[PDB]
Amino acid sequence: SNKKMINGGTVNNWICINFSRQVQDNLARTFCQELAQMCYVSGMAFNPEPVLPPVSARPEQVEKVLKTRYHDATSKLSQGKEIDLLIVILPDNNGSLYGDLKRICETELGIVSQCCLTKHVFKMSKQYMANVALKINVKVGGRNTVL
Ligand SMILES: O=c1ccn([C@@H]2O[C@H](COP(=O)(O)O)[C@@H](O)[C@H]2O)c(=O)[nH]1
Repeated sequence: SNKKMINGGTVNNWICINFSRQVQDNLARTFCQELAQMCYVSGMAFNPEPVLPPVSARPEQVEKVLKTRYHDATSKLSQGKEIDLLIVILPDNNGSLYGDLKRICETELGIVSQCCLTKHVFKMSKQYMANVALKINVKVGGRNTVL
């Protein structure tokens, strides 16, 4: 047995921010679509469309991009609803960007986030997608089997 979902969580509203200069908008979009579809067939409720299209940003503007995109996406939502998930595409070698992302998400925005490295975006393997679905599920309050 590989791990599976016991209870799938719910991602009704999500957005993607991209920090990789090797990744054009359409690829981030296609990536997120494949990931969304994996989470769904694995047992989640998962909106096949994001609240807003992916945006591309420089690592240097992590604070500004995250806060602004959070604000703009949340504002688009029916009053009282919140963003369930941020998918972030990172350069493979991103230095302090991961840790800065996570501090902002955890302690300022209080948003669930899932980072994905450029190398996996390019490969978009089903095994990778399945693993990341599992991580997401736990993060949004689902439950997975144990080995
Ligand atoms: O200091 C770190 C820690 C993790 N990663 C990457 O982020 C991913 C997972 O992100 P997340 O599940 O913590 O959101 C990985 O596949 C991992 O290699 C980094 O780029 N920097």
